[PDB]
Amino acid sequence: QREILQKFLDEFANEFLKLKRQSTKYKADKTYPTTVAEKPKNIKKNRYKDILPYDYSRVELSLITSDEDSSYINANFIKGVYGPKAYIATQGPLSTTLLDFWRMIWEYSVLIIVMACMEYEMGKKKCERYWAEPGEMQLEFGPFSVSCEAEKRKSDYIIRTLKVKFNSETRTIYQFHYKNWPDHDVPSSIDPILELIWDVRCYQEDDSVPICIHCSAGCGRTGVICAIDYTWMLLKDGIIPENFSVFSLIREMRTQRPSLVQTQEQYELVYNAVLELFKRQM
Ligand SMILES: O=C(CCCN1C[C@@H](c2coc3cc(O)c(C(=O)O)cc23)NN1)Nc1cccc2ccccc12
Repeated sequence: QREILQKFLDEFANEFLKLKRQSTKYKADKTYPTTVAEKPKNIKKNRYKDILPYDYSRVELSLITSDEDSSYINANFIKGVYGPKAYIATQGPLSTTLLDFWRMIWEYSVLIIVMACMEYEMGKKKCERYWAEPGEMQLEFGPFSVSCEAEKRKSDYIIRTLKVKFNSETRTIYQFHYKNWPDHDVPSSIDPILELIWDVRCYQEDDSVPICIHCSAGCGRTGVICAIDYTWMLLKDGIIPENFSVFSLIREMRTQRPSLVQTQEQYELVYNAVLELFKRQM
């Protein structure tokens, strides 16, 4: 009646293939419409054509800074342990969505940005810079002034303290840019990911505002950090559901954004990562 001996420690392609399914039946049934993302006037706001935000969950921008700003951005709200608007899963912005990117951050009061990519990965472009680098002059993205004061550089990730001056108003955002990525079957490379989630949660915990989290397409590594962050936030309150499961968690998280964890490797890391968390703590 109170697992304070969290016995969860106890093939993987099979649980996952079940997630592959579901999201197949979801479409054949026209369950989660992505119509707003298919509008002819947004075709250039999506980094991939087959990765569209669900309407029902899409983040809608109201903050208008021009006679052209629409209410659109590839972004979805992921609920936390207590409710919705806990997480904001998004794609790396494009040259044409930076301003959209910053409006969102601003309109929702986001204080923490976790980017799980590298400008370039494997000789390829994955993200358009939206952040400011120290030493540089300010970088204007429409009416938003992005600056950088300092940045802690750890072994696997960087902490960028950014100063965003919209009008004459100034907010301080914290960018956690995660370069290297620790794959699955390397039970030791996971540690740093927890390093991050703990570090992140050291800046923002019991705060109304969401944590903007994005990788490139906003669904691969982005889901992992959320799923993991979510199980550990549960673990942090022992509120872990009795029948809790890494599968169950990804399932519904996969209800907010299409393919929130797109590879088995990612599915397994999410798993060995929850395991370590429980093994630990105690
Ligand atoms: O094999 C795959 C996935 C292949 C690739 N993906 C990844 C992607 C891809 C390749 O390298 C990447 C590097 C990145 O940094 C990101 C990214 O950040 O957004 C995405 C990719 N393009 N396709 N998976 C499957 C997923 C779900 C269901 C299936 C059912 C049958 C067979 C395969 C399935």
